[PDB]
Amino acid sequence: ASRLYTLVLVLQPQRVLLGMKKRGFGAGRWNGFGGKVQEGETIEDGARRELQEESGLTVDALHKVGQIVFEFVGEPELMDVHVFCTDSIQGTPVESDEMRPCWFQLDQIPFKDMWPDDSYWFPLLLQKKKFHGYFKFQGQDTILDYTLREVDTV
Ligand SMILES: CNc1cc(N2CCOCC2)nc(N)n1
Repeated sequence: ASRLYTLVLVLQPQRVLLGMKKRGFGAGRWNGFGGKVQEGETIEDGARRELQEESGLTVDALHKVGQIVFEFVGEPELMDVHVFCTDSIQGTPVESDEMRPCWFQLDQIPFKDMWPDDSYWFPLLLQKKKFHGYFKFQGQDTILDYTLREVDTV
């Protein structure tokens, strides 16, 4: 049993866009933009929708860069997160009720205030490598097990 999620990182040559989640799941942490995939939309449609809802941004093209599966102890559904990246965006990021966006220089990524798994796979993202990851969480702070490998096809 799994549920589809999206995560979108706007990565430009010297900077990456992150949003500070202000309520709900993962509140109080920086992350890319995204969320649940709905019935009746493709995964990529969902990524675009969440990007627009959370930042006002639209994009020309989204590129598949990763897939990460999360298990939370005691929770029946696995989280199947499809991770996308893009360089060219359309518009200027604006704050939503969900997210407060900011640009970060690539050597100033706030890992201590991000999901812990990001510390493991974000470098691969910045190095433009495609990846498959798995992280087992107890609660929201503790990684119990994980696997991470580069792949050819996401
Ligand atoms: C559990 N560690 C997570 C979860 C997550 N999510 C973003 C998309 O919605 C599903 C949860 N994003 C990151 N970077 N790490």
